Amino acid sequence: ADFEVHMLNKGKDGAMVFEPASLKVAPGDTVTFIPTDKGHNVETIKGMIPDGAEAFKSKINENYKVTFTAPGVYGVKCTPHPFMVGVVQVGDAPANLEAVKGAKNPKKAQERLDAALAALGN
Ligand SMILES: [Cl-]
Ligand SMILES: [Cu+2]
Repeated sequence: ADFEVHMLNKGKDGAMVFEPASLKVAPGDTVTFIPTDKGHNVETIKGMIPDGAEAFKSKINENYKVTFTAPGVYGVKCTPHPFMVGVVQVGDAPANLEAVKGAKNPKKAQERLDAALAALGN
């Protein structure tokens, strides 16, 4: 299955959001990150992807597709926008949950990450 996440200047959260900010997928599913507004990209957060996964970064304004196979959670962010974060989960029972939760990010970023994990049933 293929999923799309859009990058928007405004959400129910406030400024700068991935929509949806959380997605649970099966191994081998894909997500394409699609800027709706200009000035956004996507990249994995340092330390916040599973063993077996590779890091990634898109260019500003680029449509960017990623295939997720390694099981676990994947914290993603948008470079120019500090609060703009999201979580992709592959499978149930992710093993690197504490890598996202135990992080010490700006409050707003951390609450968005924590909310994403909780919405994923963790
Ligand atoms: Cl593009
Ligand atoms: Cu952004």
